[PDB]
Amino acid sequence: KVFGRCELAAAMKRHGLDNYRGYSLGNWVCAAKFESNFNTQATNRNTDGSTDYGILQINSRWWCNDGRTPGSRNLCNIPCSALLSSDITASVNCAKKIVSDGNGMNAWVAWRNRCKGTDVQAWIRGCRL
Ligand SMILES: [Cl-]
Ligand SMILES: [Cl-]
Ligand SMILES: [Cl-]
Ligand SMILES: [Cl-]
Ligand SMILES: [Cl-]
Ligand SMILES: [Cl-]
Ligand SMILES: [Cl-]
Ligand code: NA
Repeated sequence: KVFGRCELAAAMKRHGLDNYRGYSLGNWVCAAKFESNFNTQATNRNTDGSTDYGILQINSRWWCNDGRTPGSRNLCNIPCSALLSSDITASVNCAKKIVSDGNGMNAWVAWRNRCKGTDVQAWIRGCRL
């Protein structure tokens, strides 16, 4: 599924991400924009052989099982395929674990490089929320 901007803002808010760990909804929308372009089926293979999955490009090294990332963990206790669903519940629940891990949203390199410190409220401007 390719979400619209305001459509994803609303889904993220419905699933409790707005101000989760102190990060406003615009931070989450921005991260999703640059990680996936709002596409649930986004995948990206890393040089280390791990894969990133879904709207927030969650990595198989720690967070999900894909059976092809040697030495990895599955801390969200999900198949990485669950992160590609039209239903963002698994992505959101797993994102709450990641952002709790100690480094906040710096876990998402694209958030650090493209969202952090910017006017992220622009990402939810105009949306009925
Ligand atoms: Cl957009
Ligand atoms: Cl915001
Ligand atoms: Cl594996
Ligand atoms: Cl594990
Ligand atoms: Cl699995
Ligand atoms: Cl959803
Ligand atoms: Cl933080
Ligand atoms: Na894994």
